[PDB]
Amino acid sequence: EPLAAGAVILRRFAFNAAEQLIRDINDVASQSPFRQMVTPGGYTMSVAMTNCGHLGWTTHRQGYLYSPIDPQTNKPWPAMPQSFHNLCQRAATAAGYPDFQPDACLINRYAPGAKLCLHQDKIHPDLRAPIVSVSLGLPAIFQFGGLKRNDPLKRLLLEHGDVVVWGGESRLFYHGIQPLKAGFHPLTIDCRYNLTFRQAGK
DNA sequence: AGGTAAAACGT
DNA sequence: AACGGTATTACCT
Ligand SMILES: O=C(O)CCC(=O)C(=O)O
Ligand SMILES: [Mn+2]
Repeated sequence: EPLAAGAVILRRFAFNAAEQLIRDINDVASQSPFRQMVTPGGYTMSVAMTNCGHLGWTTHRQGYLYSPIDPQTNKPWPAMPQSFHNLCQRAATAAGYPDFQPDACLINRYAPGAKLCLHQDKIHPDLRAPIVSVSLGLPAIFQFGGLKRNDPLKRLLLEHGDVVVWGGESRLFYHGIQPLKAGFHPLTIDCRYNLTFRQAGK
Protein backbone atom coordinates (compact mmCIF):
# COMPACT_ATOMS: atom_id res chain seq x y z
CA GLU A 1 0.00 0.00 0.00
CA PRO A 2 1.49 3.38 -0.99
CA LEU A 3 2.11 6.10 1.68
CA ALA A 4 -0.56 8.51 0.39
CA ALA A 5 -1.73 10.32 -2.76
CA GLY A 6 1.46 11.72 -4.24
CA ALA A 7 3.62 10.09 -1.52
CA VAL A 8 5.88 7.00 -1.32
CA ILE A 9 8.60 5.37 0.80
CA LEU A 10 11.62 4.09 -1.20
CA ARG A 11 13.11 1.69 1.33
CA ARG A 12 16.96 1.59 1.41
CA PHE A 13 17.00 3.75 -1.74
CA ALA A 14 20.03 5.72 -0.40
CA PHE A 15 21.77 2.74 1.21
CA ASN A 16 24.57 2.50 -1.43
CA ALA A 17 25.06 6.30 -1.43
CA ALA A 18 25.03 6.69 2.37
CA GLU A 19 28.75 6.63 3.16
CA GLN A 20 29.47 9.50 0.74
CA LEU A 21 26.35 11.40 1.87
CA ILE A 22 27.68 11.29 5.46
CA ARG A 23 31.14 12.46 4.33
CA ASP A 24 29.40 15.42 2.67
CA ILE A 25 27.25 16.13 5.76
CA ASN A 26 30.53 16.44 7.66
CA ASP A 27 31.90 18.83 5.01
CA VAL A 28 28.78 21.02 5.04
CA ALA A 29 28.81 21.21 8.86
CA SER A 30 32.46 22.14 8.89
CA GLN A 31 31.36 25.44 7.27
CA SER A 32 27.86 25.92 8.70
CA PRO A 33 27.83 24.06 12.04
CA PHE A 34 24.91 22.15 13.39
CA ARG A 35 22.95 24.35 15.79
CA GLN A 36 19.82 23.86 17.84
CA MET A 37 17.49 26.64 16.70
CA VAL A 38 15.15 28.64 18.95
CA THR A 39 11.48 28.95 18.13
CA PRO A 40 9.75 32.34 17.97
CA GLY A 41 8.23 31.50 21.35
CA GLY A 42 11.67 30.94 22.89
CA TYR A 43 12.15 27.15 23.03
CA THR A 44 15.31 25.40 21.83
CA MET A 45 14.59 22.62 19.34
CA SER A 46 15.98 19.16 20.27
CA VAL A 47 17.09 18.41 16.69
CA ALA A 48 20.29 20.13 15.62
CA MET A 49 20.18 21.61 12.11
CA THR A 50 22.22 23.17 9.29
CA ASN A 51 21.57 23.67 5.58
CA CYS A 52 23.13 23.63 2.18
CA GLY A 53 22.15 24.97 -1.20
CA HIS A 54 20.89 28.43 -2.05
CA LEU A 55 18.30 28.58 0.75
CA GLY A 56 18.31 27.34 4.32
CA TRP A 57 15.44 26.89 6.72
CA THR A 58 15.77 28.90 9.92
CA THR A 59 13.86 30.25 12.82
CA HIS A 60 13.91 33.91 13.79
CA ARG A 61 12.07 35.91 16.49
CA GLN A 62 9.48 36.82 13.81
CA GLY A 63 8.73 33.36 12.41
CA TYR A 64 10.29 30.76 10.15
CA LEU A 65 12.35 31.80 7.14
CA TYR A 66 14.15 30.35 4.15
CA SER A 67 17.25 32.48 3.99
CA PRO A 68 20.23 32.70 1.63
CA ILE A 69 22.57 33.51 4.52
CA ASP A 70 23.38 31.43 7.60
CA PRO A 71 22.56 33.82 10.45
CA GLN A 72 25.17 32.25 12.66
CA THR A 73 28.12 32.68 10.26
CA ASN A 74 26.79 35.61 8.21
CA LYS A 75 27.96 33.72 5.12
CA PRO A 76 26.05 31.85 2.45
CA TRP A 77 25.09 28.29 3.31
CA PRO A 78 27.55 25.76 1.80
CA ALA A 79 26.84 24.75 -1.82
CA MET A 80 24.61 21.69 -2.18
CA PRO A 81 26.97 18.66 -2.54
CA GLN A 82 26.75 16.86 -5.87
CA SER A 83 26.13 13.60 -3.97
CA PHE A 84 23.06 15.15 -2.36
CA HIS A 85 21.77 16.61 -5.60
CA ASN A 86 22.24 13.38 -7.56
CA LEU A 87 20.63 11.18 -4.89
CA CYS A 88 17.69 13.65 -4.64
CA GLN A 89 17.05 13.64 -8.38
CA ARG A 90 17.21 9.79 -8.62
CA ALA A 91 14.78 9.40 -5.68
CA ALA A 92 12.41 12.11 -6.97
CA THR A 93 12.37 10.42 -10.40
CA ALA A 94 11.69 6.98 -8.90
CA ALA A 95 8.81 8.50 -6.90
CA GLY A 96 7.21 10.05 -9.97
CA TYR A 97 8.61 13.59 -9.74
CA PRO A 98 11.22 13.62 -12.55
CA ASP A 99 11.39 17.44 -12.96
CA PHE A 100 12.18 18.40 -9.32
CA GLN A 101 14.87 21.06 -9.00
CA PRO A 102 15.72 21.56 -5.29
CA ASP A 103 17.37 24.80 -4.14
CA ALA A 104 17.41 23.96 -0.41
CA CYS A 105 18.58 21.07 1.77
CA LEU A 106 17.88 21.07 5.54
CA ILE A 107 20.18 18.68 7.41
CA ASN A 108 18.78 17.38 10.74
CA ARG A 109 20.84 15.52 13.42
CA TYR A 110 18.96 13.56 16.05
CA ALA A 111 20.60 12.55 19.32
CA PRO A 112 18.77 10.13 21.57
CA GLY A 113 15.56 11.76 22.83
CA ALA A 114 15.39 14.30 19.98
CA LYS A 115 12.04 14.68 18.25
CA LEU A 116 10.25 16.83 15.76
CA CYS A 117 6.65 17.50 16.61
CA LEU A 118 3.91 17.23 14.02
CA HIS A 119 4.14 20.09 11.51
CA GLN A 120 3.55 21.04 7.88
CA ASP A 121 6.31 22.04 5.44
CA LYS A 122 4.97 25.37 4.22
CA ILE A 123 6.30 27.65 1.46
CA HIS A 124 5.54 26.09 -1.98
CA PRO A 125 6.40 28.37 -4.94
CA ASP A 126 5.88 25.31 -7.21
CA LEU A 127 2.77 23.29 -6.31
CA ARG A 128 4.23 20.41 -8.47
CA ALA A 129 7.58 20.17 -6.53
CA PRO A 130 7.80 17.51 -3.86
CA ILE A 131 9.63 17.15 -0.59
CA VAL A 132 12.37 14.48 -0.65
CA SER A 133 13.45 13.21 2.77
CA VAL A 134 16.47 10.92 3.23
CA SER A 135 17.17 8.90 6.48
CA LEU A 136 20.62 8.00 7.67
CA GLY A 137 21.90 6.18 10.75
CA LEU A 138 19.75 5.14 13.69
CA PRO A 139 16.13 4.22 13.10
CA ALA A 140 13.18 6.53 13.87
CA ILE A 141 9.37 6.41 13.95
CA PHE A 142 7.96 8.82 11.35
CA GLN A 143 4.40 10.10 11.64
CA PHE A 144 2.53 10.89 8.45
CA GLY A 145 -1.00 12.32 8.73
CA GLY A 146 -3.29 14.48 6.63
CA LEU A 147 -4.13 18.06 5.87
CA LYS A 148 -5.52 18.63 9.38
CA ARG A 149 -3.67 18.07 12.61
CA ASN A 150 -6.19 15.56 14.01
CA ASP A 151 -6.29 13.45 10.81
CA PRO A 152 -5.19 9.89 11.67
CA LEU A 153 -1.42 9.24 11.67
CA LYS A 154 0.42 6.47 9.95
CA ARG A 155 3.52 5.44 11.93
CA LEU A 156 6.43 4.10 9.93
CA LEU A 157 9.87 3.04 11.07
CA LEU A 158 12.45 4.77 8.86
CA GLU A 159 15.81 2.94 8.67
CA HIS A 160 19.19 3.82 7.23
CA GLY A 161 18.93 4.61 3.55
CA ASP A 162 15.15 5.00 3.43
CA VAL A 163 13.80 7.88 1.31
CA VAL A 164 10.31 9.38 1.74
CA VAL A 165 8.83 11.60 -0.94
CA TRP A 166 5.61 13.60 -0.72
CA GLY A 167 3.95 16.12 -2.93
CA GLY A 168 0.87 16.97 -4.94
CA GLU A 169 -2.23 16.07 -2.88
CA SER A 170 -0.01 15.31 0.13
CA ARG A 171 2.43 18.28 -0.03
CA LEU A 172 0.97 20.03 3.06
CA PHE A 173 0.30 16.90 5.13
CA TYR A 174 1.32 16.94 8.79
CA HIS A 175 4.30 14.81 9.73
CA GLY A 176 6.94 14.41 12.45
CA ILE A 177 9.48 12.18 14.23
CA GLN A 178 9.01 10.49 17.63
CA PRO A 179 11.78 10.75 20.27
CA LEU A 180 14.83 8.89 18.98
CA LYS A 181 15.80 5.64 20.73
CA ALA A 182 19.45 5.22 21.71
CA GLY A 183 21.39 2.68 19.69
CA PHE A 184 24.43 2.06 17.54
CA HIS A 185 24.94 2.41 13.82
CA PRO A 186 28.30 1.65 12.22
CA LEU A 187 28.33 4.77 10.02
CA THR A 188 26.89 7.45 12.29
CA ILE A 189 27.74 5.78 15.64
CA ASP A 190 25.07 7.28 17.88
CA CYS A 191 22.77 9.55 15.86
CA ARG A 192 20.34 9.79 13.01
CA TYR A 193 20.63 12.31 10.16
CA ASN A 194 17.93 13.42 7.81
CA LEU A 195 18.21 15.37 4.51
CA THR A 196 15.12 17.37 3.50
CA PHE A 197 15.21 18.69 -0.09
CA ARG A 198 12.87 21.48 -1.20
CA GLN A 199 12.26 24.06 -3.84
CA ALA A 200 11.78 27.06 -1.58
CA GLY A 201 12.54 29.81 -4.12
CA LYS A 202 11.20 30.83 -7.54
C1' DA B 1 -8.90 39.42 4.76
C1' DG B 2 -5.86 35.98 5.14
C1' DG B 3 -1.28 33.67 6.64
C1' DT B 4 1.50 32.25 10.54
C1' DA B 5 3.27 30.88 15.00
C1' DA B 6 3.04 25.53 18.31
C1' DA B 7 9.24 22.29 13.73
C1' DA B 8 6.65 24.17 20.78
C1' DC B 9 1.68 20.46 28.40
C1' DG B 10 -2.38 17.64 30.49
C1' DT B 11 -4.88 13.51 30.29
C1' DA C 1 2.06 6.96 26.31
C1' DA C 2 -1.07 8.22 22.22
C1' DC C 3 -3.81 11.96 21.53
C1' DG C 4 -5.02 16.48 21.22
C1' DG C 5 -5.44 21.55 23.23
C1' DT C 6 -3.38 25.74 22.15
C1' DA C 7 -3.90 30.17 17.76
C1' DT C 8 -10.89 29.72 21.11
C1' DT C 9 -5.63 35.01 19.38
C1' DA C 10 -2.05 38.45 18.18
C1' DC C 11 0.59 40.11 14.83
C1' DC C 12 1.83 41.17 10.25
C1' DT C 13 1.05 42.44 5.22
O1 LIG D 1 13.69 13.64 10.09
C1 LIG D 1 12.70 13.39 9.37
O2 LIG D 1 12.46 12.30 8.84
C2 LIG D 1 11.66 14.49 9.15
C3 LIG D 1 12.32 15.85 9.06
C4 LIG D 1 11.40 17.01 8.78
O3 LIG D 1 10.19 16.84 8.79
C5 LIG D 1 11.93 18.32 8.51
O4 LIG D 1 13.14 18.61 8.74
O5 LIG D 1 11.15 19.16 8.00
MN1 LIG E 1 9.03 18.63 7.75
